[PDB]
Amino acid sequence: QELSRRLQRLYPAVNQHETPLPRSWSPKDKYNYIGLSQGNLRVHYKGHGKNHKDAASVRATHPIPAACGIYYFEVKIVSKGRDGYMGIGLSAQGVNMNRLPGWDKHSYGYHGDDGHSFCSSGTGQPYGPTFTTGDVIGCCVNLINGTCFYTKNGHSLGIAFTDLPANLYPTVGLQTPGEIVDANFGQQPFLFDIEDYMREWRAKVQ
Repeated sequence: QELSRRLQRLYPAVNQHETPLPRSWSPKDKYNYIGLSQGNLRVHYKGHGKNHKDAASVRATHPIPAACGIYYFEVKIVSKGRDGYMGIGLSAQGVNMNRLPGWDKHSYGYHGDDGHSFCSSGTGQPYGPTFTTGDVIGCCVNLINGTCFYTKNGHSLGIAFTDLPANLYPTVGLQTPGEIVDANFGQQPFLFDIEDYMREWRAKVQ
């Protein structure tokens, strides 16, 4: 399997038997307005999406193991759908899936339509560019420091969150009809050179 070899390469300190890595979205752990396809890697919004009370998220199958040191995943925007109310980020296991990532306690999100970050809060802060159909958004979590930065189309955007709690799950949320996103948990090469980033972080850490 190219997948297991890739993941062993990226995260050699991880005991995938004690703490398996997220490899796809959970077929269970999602709100009913979310549909899945393509081996649980594609996420479709299928609610009415009238307003933010129709937001809907999905969590990956497992939380990010601490021993990753630095973890990384990428999401491609297949379609913005109607409004592109799409959130990408991290959620703890108890987080309500009837919300976009970042709105609730222990939830962290970067949203496409405003480019704002949401740090366990219903109110966004200016963070990055907007994103839409065709864009690739990555999420890089530093488990050692408890920090997270995002990437857009291969380019890093700076730390969005600090003081992150342990055991967070990769999460995406959608809101409007037509919204579709694809996830890469390591199945294929990332746009962002994450291995080189890990070398640079070790090189520059103070």
